[PDB]
Amino acid sequence: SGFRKMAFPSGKVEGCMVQVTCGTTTLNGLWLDDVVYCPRHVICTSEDMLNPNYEDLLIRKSNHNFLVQAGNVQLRVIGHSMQNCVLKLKVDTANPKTPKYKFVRIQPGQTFSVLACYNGSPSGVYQCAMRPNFTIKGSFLNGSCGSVGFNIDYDCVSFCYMHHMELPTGVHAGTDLEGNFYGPFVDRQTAQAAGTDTTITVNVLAWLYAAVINGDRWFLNRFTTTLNDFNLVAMKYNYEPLTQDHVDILGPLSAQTGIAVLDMCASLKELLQNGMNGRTILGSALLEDEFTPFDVVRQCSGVT
Amino acid sequence: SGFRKMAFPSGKVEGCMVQVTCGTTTLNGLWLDDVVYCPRHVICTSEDMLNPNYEDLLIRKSNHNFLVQAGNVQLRVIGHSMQNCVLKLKVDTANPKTPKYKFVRIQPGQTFSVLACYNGSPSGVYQCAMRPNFTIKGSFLNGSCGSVGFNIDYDCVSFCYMHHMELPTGVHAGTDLEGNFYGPFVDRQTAQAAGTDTTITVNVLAWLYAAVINGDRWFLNRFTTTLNDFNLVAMKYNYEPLTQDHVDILGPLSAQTGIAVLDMCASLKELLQNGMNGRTILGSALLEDEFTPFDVVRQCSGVT
Ligand SMILES: O=C(Nc1cccnc1)N(CCN1CCOCC1)c1cccc(Cl)c1
Ligand SMILES: O=C(Nc1cccnc1)N(CCN1CCOCC1)c1cccc(Cl)c1
Repeated sequence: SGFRKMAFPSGKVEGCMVQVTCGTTTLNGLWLDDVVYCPRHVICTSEDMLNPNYEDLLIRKSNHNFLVQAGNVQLRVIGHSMQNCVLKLKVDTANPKTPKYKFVRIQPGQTFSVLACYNGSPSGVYQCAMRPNFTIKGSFLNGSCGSVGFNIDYDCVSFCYMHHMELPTGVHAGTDLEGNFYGPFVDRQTAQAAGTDTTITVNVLAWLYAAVINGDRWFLNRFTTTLNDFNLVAMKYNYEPLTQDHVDILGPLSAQTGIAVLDMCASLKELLQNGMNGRTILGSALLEDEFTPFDVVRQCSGVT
Repeated sequence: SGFRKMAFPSGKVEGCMVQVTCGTTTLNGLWLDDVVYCPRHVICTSEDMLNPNYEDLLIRKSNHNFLVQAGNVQLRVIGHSMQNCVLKLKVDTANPKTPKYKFVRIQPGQTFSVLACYNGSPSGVYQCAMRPNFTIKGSFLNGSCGSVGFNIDYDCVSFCYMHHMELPTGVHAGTDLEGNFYGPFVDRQTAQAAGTDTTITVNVLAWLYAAVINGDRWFLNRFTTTLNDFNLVAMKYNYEPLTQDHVDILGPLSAQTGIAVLDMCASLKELLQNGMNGRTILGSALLEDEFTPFDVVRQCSGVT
């Protein structure tokens, strides 16, 4: 019992973190096999960020200009290339701690753990979600760029995020491990405003199922609704529309609890319309949307 | 920017987790040097939990009855002893992944990370606080016993908690690594009700300072208060009394923000008396108390 915002164990990713320095700029890199992945803005100074021509800036850099340090030992850079917004630094030594891994591009609404790092050293681990506006609400300071987001399936780490930027509104933007930004963001110090941060409806429902499994049941009501009726309410409250694909993914949670998905939608509809009335659900006074249906089943069943 | 419930990187602790089985009972153990630490109730069956005489149950156990497996390899048990509510299993091999470590007994209000495990395998990591009633609000299922709580200071892991029990109310109880329970709990399947779960005032203030550092400032008011006046309000709302020791510990946060501790107390007093009025602070609709002043400085400065 109990339900917590749980991150994956970070050990497998900690063994991959390195420090990358180019000139006066230092950030984090991810060392997998004989390649170190890092944000391409490591080649810039704060002044270059205004309107950088990365191809032109990169022409002035050689392998020996990229200083890669794993722990306290220096890695030898034997090649460098730019792929989208990341640099790939080929080193002469395969990371002996390279776990089984994949690079995945996640969809909005999906969750992942972040290992925040500074100077190639881990500071902490927390759970995030890719927002519907393609930002993440993280905890990152200057020097945290290159910190990664990931999921783990038994022994395989699926890397999904690399931190690049903080928007003037305090939310974060980054790329997948192929260097493509999530959303419309560009690696430039320019006016980039995020779109509507809508609530991830399917995740809120999964969290309401987690609440019922853990004894928090006050919000269950005598009502039901339809997808179309529920969606009229969801639009009004800036919630993502619920689809039959979302209902299907909630199937195992519905089966475990005996609460039909549309009945849970009617509970959610009343919570949106009436509020919490000073009450809490799983220690929260707001509807939590950064737990996927898979996260709920995983935590509630004890998957290792 | 951004402020998250952040756990320590768990790698150093993941290298210590082992599976301990005695008869039909399997739980987690912590392997440090040549000793495996685990809850003494590994020697019981669910039926024995009603009123166990651990010294008597232990007489029927020999070294070969404790099955210790680290990953997929078996450890040889060459000694066993009981210290309070934990068993210490001496093995013939020192854990090669033993980090620098200490065993500490924490005070209520202090926070720590938990590496939830099942069958000696890590499932996830989350941040907890030792509540003022000596329970923790964790996320633990059957099989999670022996999972540990810890803090890290650069390269030294300070272990502070070992999970033993879930109370009928869904909150958790456990011991320090010397096997002494936090609070009045006993390792028995008996009526054990937790006391008042009061709010950790000094932590709420530290979190309000984190909110100001991150731009959430709507709650700052034109008022001040005194320790005695603030404490009259804190008693009414089941908050822990604030002492001059708490004010002193908030000194660095007060200096960084220029907001006097007693002025922040007056903001907190108005928040307690008036509520949030449907507003949020650092993405929360309630006053968060599981961040210490040290956690705030650490996260806000990027300590690795
Ligand atoms: O957002 C950033 N950093 C940051 C700070 C807080 C939290 N998360 C990230 N930067 C700063 C990068 N510069 C490069 C030159 O040396 C100095 C650092 C940034 C600014 C604009 C576009 C991009 Cl892609 C990145
Ligand atoms: O609380 C417990 N487990 C648990 C479950 C969910 C979350 N956290 C912990 N147990 C069960 C232990 N028994 C021992 C025999 O084999 C079967 C398991 C327990 C019950 C009473 C006193 C103590 Cl110390 C422990």
